[PDB]
Amino acid sequence: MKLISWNVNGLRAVMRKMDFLSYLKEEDADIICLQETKIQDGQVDLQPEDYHVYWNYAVKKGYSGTAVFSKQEPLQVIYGIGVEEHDQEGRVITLEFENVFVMTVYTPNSRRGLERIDYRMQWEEALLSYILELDQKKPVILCGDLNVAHQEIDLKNPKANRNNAGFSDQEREAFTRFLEAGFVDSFRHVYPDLEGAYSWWSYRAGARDRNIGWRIDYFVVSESLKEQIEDASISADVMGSDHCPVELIINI
Ligand SMILES: [Ca+2]
Ligand SMILES: [Ca+2]
Ligand SMILES: [Ca+2]
Repeated sequence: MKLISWNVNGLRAVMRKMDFLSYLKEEDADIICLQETKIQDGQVDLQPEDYHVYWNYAVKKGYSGTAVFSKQEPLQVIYGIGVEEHDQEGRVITLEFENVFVMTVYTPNSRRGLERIDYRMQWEEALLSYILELDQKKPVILCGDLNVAHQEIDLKNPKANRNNAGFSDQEREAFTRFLEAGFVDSFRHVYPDLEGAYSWWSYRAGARDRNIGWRIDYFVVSESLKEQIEDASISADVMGSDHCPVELIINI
């Protein structure tokens, strides 16, 4: 099956910049996950043919939010994790299929100067525990903007970002704990040493052209699905957001 994950930096914004409906037709993926939709109700017309669509909205307007587009209807859809403090921002959607869970996550940002790192650490613990509960039942495919560049190879300038959101020791260690719990970073499984492979760049003039980026978008799979990974990629040519889509071809 073919899966795509994309932080769109606002569904209304992405759709003003690129033909999103045409993009979905072109790629013809089985599942497409979006992060940072920044919508409520009742704000945009996104009823594409060929897809069952599931939306998770934040209580605060023009902020966060996620969506999952699926060709096949899932057995169940679960919104959030069942903890009030972690379910106010439309960040998590889990789809249950016969043999696998497919989930999307838009991880809370630690904010400038790591001022909200304490919440990010509590979020990482709560989400990992939830994912582990799913994994005890069926293998898990997680995708999304995890707001972390795991290793020094995951960003252009690691030495200028040790104390910045997305590259603190605390965020890097939380991603390590996630993999150590029995999970695989699909892109790194296919390309363990590949440098310069990024999914986000500043919008600042020249930054993307010069590839000054970070890899903060992932497809993380249960270790048992490792052998099922056909391909993992970063669609750097796709314009419309500050991030580009990430993709996974997996047999399940
Ligand atoms: Ca954004
Ligand atoms: Ca069966
Ligand atoms: Ca190097």
